[PDB]
Amino acid sequence: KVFGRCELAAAMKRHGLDNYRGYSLGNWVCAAKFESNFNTQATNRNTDGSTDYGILQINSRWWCNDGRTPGSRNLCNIPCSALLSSDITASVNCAKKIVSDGNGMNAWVAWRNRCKGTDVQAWIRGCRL
Ligand code: NA
Repeated sequence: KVFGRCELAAAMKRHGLDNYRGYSLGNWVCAAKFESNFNTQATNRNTDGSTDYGILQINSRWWCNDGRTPGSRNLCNIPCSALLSSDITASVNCAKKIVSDGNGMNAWVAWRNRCKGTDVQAWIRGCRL
């Protein structure tokens, strides 16, 4: 599913990401834009052989099982394919664990390089929330 910007902002808000660990909703929308272009089916192989999955590009090195990432963890206890659903529940619940693990949203390289220190409130401008 390719979400609209405001559609994804509303779904992320419903699932409790607005100000989760102090990150405003615009941070999450900005992260999803530059990770996946708001596409739940987005997949991208990493150099280490792991893959990133879904609207927040969650990494099989640590968070999910994709059956092909050796000596990796599954800290969200999910098949990586659950992260490609039209329903972002699994991605949001796993993202909450990730952002709680000490580095906050720096875990998302596109957030650190493209969203951090910017006017992220622009990402929810116009949206009925
Ligand atoms: Na894994």
